[PDB]
Amino acid sequence: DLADLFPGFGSEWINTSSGRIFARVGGDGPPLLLLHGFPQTHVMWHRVAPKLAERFKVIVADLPGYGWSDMPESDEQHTPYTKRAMAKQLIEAMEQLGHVHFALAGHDRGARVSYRLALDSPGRLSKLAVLDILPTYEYWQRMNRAYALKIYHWSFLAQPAPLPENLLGGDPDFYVKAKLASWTRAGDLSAFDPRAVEHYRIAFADPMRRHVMCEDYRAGAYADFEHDKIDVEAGNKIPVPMLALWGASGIAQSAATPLDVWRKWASDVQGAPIESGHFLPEEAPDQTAEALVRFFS
Amino acid sequence: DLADLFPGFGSEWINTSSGRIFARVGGDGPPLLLLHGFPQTHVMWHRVAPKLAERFKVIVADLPGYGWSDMPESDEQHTPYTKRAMAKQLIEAMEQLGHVHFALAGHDRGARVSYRLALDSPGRLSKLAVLDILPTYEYWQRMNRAYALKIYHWSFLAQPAPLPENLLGGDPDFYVKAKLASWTRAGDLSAFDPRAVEHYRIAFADPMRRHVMCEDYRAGAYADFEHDKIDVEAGNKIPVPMLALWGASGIAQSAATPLDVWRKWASDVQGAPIESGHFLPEEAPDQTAEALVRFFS
Repeated sequence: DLADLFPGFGSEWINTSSGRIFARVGGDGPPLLLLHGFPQTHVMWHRVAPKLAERFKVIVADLPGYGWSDMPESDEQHTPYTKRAMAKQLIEAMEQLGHVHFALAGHDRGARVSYRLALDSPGRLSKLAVLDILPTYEYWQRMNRAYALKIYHWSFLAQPAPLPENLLGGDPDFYVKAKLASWTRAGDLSAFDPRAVEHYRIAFADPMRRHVMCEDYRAGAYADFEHDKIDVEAGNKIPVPMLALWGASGIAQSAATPLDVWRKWASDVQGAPIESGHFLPEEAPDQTAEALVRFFS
Repeated sequence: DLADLFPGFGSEWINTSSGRIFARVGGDGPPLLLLHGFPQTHVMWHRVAPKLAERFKVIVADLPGYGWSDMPESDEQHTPYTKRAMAKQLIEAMEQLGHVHFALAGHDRGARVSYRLALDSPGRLSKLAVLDILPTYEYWQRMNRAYALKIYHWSFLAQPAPLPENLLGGDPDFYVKAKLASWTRAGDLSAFDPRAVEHYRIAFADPMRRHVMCEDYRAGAYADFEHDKIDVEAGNKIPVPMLALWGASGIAQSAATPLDVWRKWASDVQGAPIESGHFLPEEAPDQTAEALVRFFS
């Protein structure tokens, strides 16, 4: 079966109006919500969450539609898998636990939920950390030949259904393992705990979960972009103190200098590179956990 | 099984130093070479070639690596599937037939071979017609969010092997049929002869054929782009009289105004939209054949 990678952490099924959020919960102290991205689940935090649980109440959540969270039915505008909708759902989930003001760190898609949360509902966040992303608007505005080859999956997974679903279903194991490996510094799976890979692979083997991931990327090409575009053309900046962390060999540093971009989006931003590919908490767990503890405390 | 869609045409296997080129040959008069694109074969010309064969010797050729033409071995730079190499191979094939000066019409990938032929060896062409393309450099230069989504397959099929090969293997029948239908005005397969669709489906069923198509798009992302860049920078223009046809709902018209672009690339170019999606000779065979006859006469 699937391994428990958070020894001592509790498990919670949090009801919301859009379905249940699964989370592991551990620690004590100020609340800290950790959000994963694609093609992973909450267990990507398993190397950094124990160190964070020494100082914080750490809630490690599967995104709406991911992992063991429920999958709301999507619609023609991919509404439940827009980051605006996901942020609202997670705000609800945290309200169910009594957390109306919390710290938040996200990676990949979860970092896109995080900064959208901070634009829409800044009063909910004490501090924000985003790992190896630039805003969705910035990726699309920088989509030239070199970047279109590098993050082809942004345009491939956003193709109308069922085109990417039908291609992904012939050999799902190949695709999830290809994405994990190709975005690491070494280019293989050595940075990952093999028990964590099994979580990712099992989640990706469900065709409904794969459809959700495509809906996430469809939202990323359309409504998420439009939502971002409104803010940046209006000069709306994130007022929450924030940390932008990126991998020297990761995705965000390709096609832009991350700190200069985030300073356009956030009034109070600090940044640091980490020698790592895209998967900061697994490739560089110690370095990531130390940056996060220092920033949040 | 596979129908003969060219009543009265002979079937020739033309030997070159890179492998055999398969061609249907009919008519008499000045030689006219017709080149197909992706994901099709020579049979895409089956509704227009008989009307052209009333006034020309019409040679309907499978591109190197496509259809029934031989598949040369590729290499690290995808050399045999660069449009420069494909043009040299087709010049060799025409020489085997005694044709050193000929008319040329190409569609999709075949139109890219054609305009590269016109730039490299303009002395070989009397007149050139390209159907529903802009130069490869122009597509990559106009790469933005909108175009990345519309021609996602330019970045997807160019990913390093075996990523697109594996995914296309997930459902090849769906993918070739999805590509045919989605680029038509109607949005389904009703514009195609079902017997022609069988030709495209059978060719796409061969994994080695699908690999060649990926090598073509890899060339399109790298060497083909660099070859085009040299010409723009040196200001090299096509000196051959050219006709540019495009679909009102086709690919070229979304990127930019196609005649305006081609005038930057050609000193003598006429142009016209056809009421059509991407597949002009099948969606609009009368308008396409009429425009080609008038131009080539």
